[PDB]
This record gives sequence, C-alpha cells and structure tokens, in this order.
Amino acid sequence: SRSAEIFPRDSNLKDKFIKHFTGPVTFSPECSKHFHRLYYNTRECSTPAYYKRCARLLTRLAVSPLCSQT
Repeated sequence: SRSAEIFPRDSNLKDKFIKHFTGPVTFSPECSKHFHRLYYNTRECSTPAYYKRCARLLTRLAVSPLCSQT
C-alpha cells in the first residue's frame, strides 16, 4: 500500500505531475539512461507518495554536469 498524492488514474500522470513540479528538466541522451535508472529502480520515483523525493532526485539529475549543457 503506497499513498497516491494525486487524484486521477493514469500511467503518464506521474511524469506529467513531476515535470509540472520540477519544470523543464530537458534530460540529455546520457541523462535519458540515468533517468530510466533513477525513475524505475528507486523507491522515490516508484512510489506515488514519494513524488517530492522523486522531484528532488530528477531535478538533481537535470542540474548534474551530464544534463547541464551550457
């Protein structure tokens, strides 16, 4: 049993909510792999209650050197 902070029922809802909370993450080709890793392998981005934790860790990936292309 893991609490759903959201109201509607959808798969892409998780990505939608998170991307609205984090903003333009804009993950690089490298960060696409790193995204799939920390999204599907962590409890943070697996659990709908851990939306806040997932938001921190996805933003942290987006500010990591491999994503942050200036």
